[PDB]
Amino acid sequence: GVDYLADERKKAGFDVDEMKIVWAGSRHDFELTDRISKLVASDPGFSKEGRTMLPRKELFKNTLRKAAYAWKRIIELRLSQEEATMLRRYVDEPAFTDLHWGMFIPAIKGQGTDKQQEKWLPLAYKMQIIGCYAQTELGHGSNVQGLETTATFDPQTDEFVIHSPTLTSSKWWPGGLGKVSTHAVVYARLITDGKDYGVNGFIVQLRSLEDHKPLPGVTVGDIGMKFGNGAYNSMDNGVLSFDHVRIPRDQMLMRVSQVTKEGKYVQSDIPRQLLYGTMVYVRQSIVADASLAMSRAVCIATRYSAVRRQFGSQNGGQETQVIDYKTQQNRLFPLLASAYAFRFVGEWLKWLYTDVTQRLAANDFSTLPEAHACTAGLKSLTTSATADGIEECRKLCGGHGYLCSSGLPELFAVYVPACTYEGDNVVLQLQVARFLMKTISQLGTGKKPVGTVSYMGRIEHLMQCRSDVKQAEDWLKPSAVLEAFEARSARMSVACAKNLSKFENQEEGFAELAADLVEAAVAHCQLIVVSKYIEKLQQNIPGKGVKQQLEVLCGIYSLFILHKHQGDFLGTGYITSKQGSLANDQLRALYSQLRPNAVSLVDAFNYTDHYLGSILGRYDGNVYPKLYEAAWKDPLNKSDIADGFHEYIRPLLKQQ
Amino acid sequence: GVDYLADERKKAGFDVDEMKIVWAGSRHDFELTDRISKLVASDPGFSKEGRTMLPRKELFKNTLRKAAYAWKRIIELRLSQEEATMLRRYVDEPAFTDLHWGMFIPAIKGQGTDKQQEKWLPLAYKMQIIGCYAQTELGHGSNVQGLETTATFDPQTDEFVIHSPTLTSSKWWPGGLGKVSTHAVVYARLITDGKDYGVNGFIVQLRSLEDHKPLPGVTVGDIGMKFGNGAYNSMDNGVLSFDHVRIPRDQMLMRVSQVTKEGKYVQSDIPRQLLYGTMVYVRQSIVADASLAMSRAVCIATRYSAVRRQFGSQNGGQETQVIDYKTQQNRLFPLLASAYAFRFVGEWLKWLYTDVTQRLAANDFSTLPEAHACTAGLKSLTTSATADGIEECRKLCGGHGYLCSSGLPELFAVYVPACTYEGDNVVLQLQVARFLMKTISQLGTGKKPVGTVSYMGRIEHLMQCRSDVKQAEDWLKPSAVLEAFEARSARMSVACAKNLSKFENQEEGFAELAADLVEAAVAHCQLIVVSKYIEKLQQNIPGKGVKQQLEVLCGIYSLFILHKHQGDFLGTGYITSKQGSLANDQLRALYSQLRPNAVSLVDAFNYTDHYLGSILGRYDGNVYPKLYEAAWKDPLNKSDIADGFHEYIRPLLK
Ligand SMILES: Cc1cc2nc3c(=O)[nH]c(=O)nc-3n(C[C@H](O)[C@H](O)[C@H](O)COP(=O)(O)OP(=O)(O)OC[C@H]3O[C@@H](n4cnc5c(N)ncnc54)[C@H](O)[C@@H]3O)c2cc1C
Ligand SMILES: Cc1cc2nc3c(=O)[nH]c(=O)nc-3n(C[C@H](O)[C@H](O)[C@H](O)COP(=O)(O)OP(=O)(O)OC[C@H]3O[C@@H](n4cnc5c(N)ncnc54)[C@H](O)[C@@H]3O)c2cc1C
Repeated sequence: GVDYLADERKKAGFDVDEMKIVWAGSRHDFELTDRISKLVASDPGFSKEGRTMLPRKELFKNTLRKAAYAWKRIIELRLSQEEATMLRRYVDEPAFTDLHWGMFIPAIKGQGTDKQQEKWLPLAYKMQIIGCYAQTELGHGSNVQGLETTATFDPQTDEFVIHSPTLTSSKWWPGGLGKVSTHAVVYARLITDGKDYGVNGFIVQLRSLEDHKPLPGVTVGDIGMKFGNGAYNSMDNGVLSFDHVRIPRDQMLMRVSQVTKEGKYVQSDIPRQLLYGTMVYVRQSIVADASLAMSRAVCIATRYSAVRRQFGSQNGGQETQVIDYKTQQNRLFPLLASAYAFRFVGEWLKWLYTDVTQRLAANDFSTLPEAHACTAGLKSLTTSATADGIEECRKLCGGHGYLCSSGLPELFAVYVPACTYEGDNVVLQLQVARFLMKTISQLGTGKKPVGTVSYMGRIEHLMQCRSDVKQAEDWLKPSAVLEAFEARSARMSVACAKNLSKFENQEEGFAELAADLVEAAVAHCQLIVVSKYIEKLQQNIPGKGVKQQLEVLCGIYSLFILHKHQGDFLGTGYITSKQGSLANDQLRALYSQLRPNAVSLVDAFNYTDHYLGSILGRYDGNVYPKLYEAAWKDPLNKSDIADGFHEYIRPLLKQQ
Repeated sequence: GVDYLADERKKAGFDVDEMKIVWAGSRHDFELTDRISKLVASDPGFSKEGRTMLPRKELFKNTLRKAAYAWKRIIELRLSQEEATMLRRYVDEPAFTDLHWGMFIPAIKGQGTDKQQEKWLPLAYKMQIIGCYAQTELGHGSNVQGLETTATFDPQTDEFVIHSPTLTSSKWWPGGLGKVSTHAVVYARLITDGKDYGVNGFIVQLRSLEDHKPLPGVTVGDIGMKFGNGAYNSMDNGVLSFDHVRIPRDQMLMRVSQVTKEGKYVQSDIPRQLLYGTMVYVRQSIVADASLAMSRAVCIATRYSAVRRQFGSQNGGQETQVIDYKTQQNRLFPLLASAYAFRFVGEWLKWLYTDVTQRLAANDFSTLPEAHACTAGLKSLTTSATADGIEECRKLCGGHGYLCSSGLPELFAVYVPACTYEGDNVVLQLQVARFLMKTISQLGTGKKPVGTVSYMGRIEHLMQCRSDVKQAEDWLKPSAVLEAFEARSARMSVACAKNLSKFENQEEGFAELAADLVEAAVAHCQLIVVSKYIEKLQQNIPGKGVKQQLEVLCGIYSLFILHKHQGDFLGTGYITSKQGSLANDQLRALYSQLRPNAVSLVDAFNYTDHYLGSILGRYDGNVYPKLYEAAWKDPLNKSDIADGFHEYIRPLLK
């Protein structure tokens, strides 16, 4: 087996082994990714062969099998929980285990009392119970405060009654609930003392532990097929309705709020703000996965673009690899750039998480709004860019990209729910907006802004500066780009606050000015990404030519963005046409330098073929023969005559 | 029997029946769509229940049966060609019949001598053969001049020998090829008399008519599974490979090029320019289909946005329909304006086809390079926007949009190939760019330009003019928007062209400025759309409030694009910030007007629930109970214990 990309690899002008380390985040991280990776990859029992053609029932049985087998490797190899996270990542199949570890345990941890965690967590850690997280209902997803499921305390019996008063209050979506889960944390409105104390979490057992039949009064099942072959279809997303299901009182999560023997709401010390610590963690984790999906898609389109030649024969010559084209470059390299950018904004959130929970331990709350907005904005930004980027990578692969065996169709189907869970992307950006608008109106009060909105403390200036770019290369110097993003955002937010303040009723004004508020929120998020990329570049970072390439990636991301939203900077006045053109010319230059390195830079993600499952992105570039061999395995190819043909088509050929 | 959307219907400020007419295109068009669609929709044999969950063997079987049942009704009802195309559209199921009618017949027709169309077309017209169109190879899609499949004439035997020299010469993608077609038009390099004469089409029998087994030399099958549940997996896209298959001399389509007994090449002396069939008609068709897909998505998402409520309870009241939100509006309404806009260009394209086939049949080839780019650029534009709006429409439906049974996942998976077949979108827009660059660099002559580039007969003016919008409503006036877009296109092209003349060789320069060129191409295309819209509004349009509703959508479309590409209006100097904002304020106002009509505007597409196959988009707005009943039909709900459980999960628990 030759490496048909050995020539593209040679052309690299940096140390891939160190790039690997940068992508991974640390030597520890890389060591762990690499060993768990290859260990998932070279094990018969984790094969994805055939997965896309299974009917839902065998797909699902097959998920269960892999789910069990993986648990068994976690045990037999004494992997830590960190390691087990990795192991499941590389198995690469949505399944209940994702929610049990991913949401059910974190909910108990964050919201159960000391006692509650002692009781429920050992069970969940050994999977003597399997739990999911039931919040969304038919009729409520984003608006959590409006859920209809009720939990009504019963003083006569020391139980809550969980009830679904209506069809639409039915739970709908929660993964692992359809078929697998034995228990759920069920969010419902607490009704006690004939008053509504709002939404809380209840640990409700859904099925008998002996035979897995649903308990009395509980109705549970799966909701239906979702988008794509395989994808989330291996996940049992559930509908769940309750008919006065009775639960003991100490099954309410009582960390923050509790209910006495007699009813009556009570509140502990231990601040409800403690929970904002878990926002940051989850959002971080989701931004991390954005860099993961973007990197997988970019890795396939890139390798495919180096191998795919089309046009540009010159006399008898080989045709031009499509990656040599500047239009292929203009759609592809910003996505590459984005994977490294979102990778780094990912690390910066790791830090932001440590900072917030350092402050949470001093009962320091001055930093929380900013932390919340910063994470909402970043989750939104990165999950759109990524969803849009994977469709773009498919398109960049031309017709072959439409084939399941290319890897991109699944990767898009699986990825896209990111845009709606743990916050609708657009709904999160109106939150970002409100906070910027808030941050602007507190200036009058003399309240000086911090973290990621510390730039808004310098508006007088940002309102009136002009870029001073004289040559394309100046767009390379960080202070030029950073200021350019700061100005844009300040100006856009200012323009919103001015526009907004003409409304007597502020709620009216948020409604009417929503589209622009979002446009402002986007600009701010973009600024966070760029400014963190620049911050990253001031770290050391070993390995020959590594930093240098990462600078190239920086420029591309921020200048791609600058061109896309070019009106934003020309509006306000911050840059002139010539200057916009100079940025355009420098992005063009940057594409030409990235070119030799694209394949090496996606080689840096260190993915196996098993994990990638793309014939178009095979490491060795042996694409076409693989696609040919692959077609000869579709069900239709079992014979030269399709079932149906003699019955329906033959008669008509001859007429009958 | 209750319509949850009546309160929205009653808010209409226009005659829906007459908007229906407009959408369809004429009372004749309308009476025809309406009768054939109810026909399909109300016939159990065209049901789509359960499709999406079928394994592939069974989905294919069921395709073959629908196809045959379709042919049986076309015949029993004495349907014409136009009605038959209609019927096949409302069956809503990609199938071989679509290449046979859509590409095999029109290629013979187009590229064959009269003598040849006389022996083949009757055969294909009664479906006594089943043809597909085999151009694309593993290694060559866009680049038709580099297909590797060869066609060597054997003088010693009066035959061409069609051969697949290499694995990557394998024919790959043609639908109807993989299992059903008995013949193909196979495109191959003509090797004759020792010289290579480029691509040509050859009628080749793929399979024994008596028993359907492949003929000696031929290798065919399906290529595998494609994006999305159902969608195109009901189509057998093929791979076909040849070991020197033999074929009579009269199976080369000998209309434009001929080959004589003794070998050797003669040309008909009948201008290969006649192939507007090959372009304007087909691209016309893809553009029409873009409006068709955009309108389905926008229809599901408008209805769903008027049913779904979330937030906005003030004192324990009802939550706000999401359709009242400015962000929903700004994501949804330009999509709705686009369907109407792309619908109207599509009309204008019929005109162009009739104008071009009048001219071609006559003696005038001059209008032709314009007709070519114009249509290329529109295929590109409308398909890109449509594939985007469909994904955007799914996002508009929130979590519920992720379910197959919202209708949207399929609609996206089956539409999106449009961006790649008959011309890759960016490749197509690189061609508009050449034509524009050509149109400039020719101006210094004398011979002023025409059609969709006559605006470049006035570059001098548009190189210097500047907007005089003094308030928001000014952007309503047709002259301001047109001039806004002509100024924009003219400037971008001039800038590209100026930038390019700086190169020693034009090819290197073209390679290098490619993104700026495409960017300029898209601008030229937006102008076309916008200006055909304006012209549409010069027409008699009957019915109360129809024309105003259309004016509103027209503004929406132009100003949404205006805001999105505001850099291009601002940077060239055309407008000032204030004017820019004024454009943004007017767009708001427009959303607010469109609001009460949004649901009636999509009612005017007149789609049945059967066609639309979306619970979220049900005419009657009864969404949630219907989702809930759908869930129970999934095979996982066939019992309470999943297969898998006791074998794998029970021991893990205990
Ligand atoms: C694959 C998948 C897995 C999931 N798994 C789980 C799970 O395990 N547990 C669980 O509890 N849930 C789960 N969910 C539910 C999910 O977490 C989200 O809560 C759900 O997708 C929220 O979407 P929605 O339908 O309510 O969007 P909506 O909020 O109803 O939004 C609908 C549309 O209206 C717009 N809109 C809504 N509000 C506003 C506003 N105020 N202003 C402007 N526009 C607005 C939105 O932008 C969107 O366009 C899952 C969902 C999916 C898709
Ligand atoms: C569903 C489907 C059905 C099809 N059915 C048929 C059929 O029935 N019959 C048939 O003959 N064919 C068929 N095809 C083939 C199809 O019509 C196209 O011709 C083919 O998909 C063209 O794309 P490609 O794969 O050649 O992309 P390529 O041209 O290889 O492009 C790959 C990438 O390279 C880029 N690129 C290529 N050239 C340039 C350039 N010069 N400048 C800048 N960028 C460039 C493209 O933009 C794209 O990003 C079908 C394809 C699909 C997806």
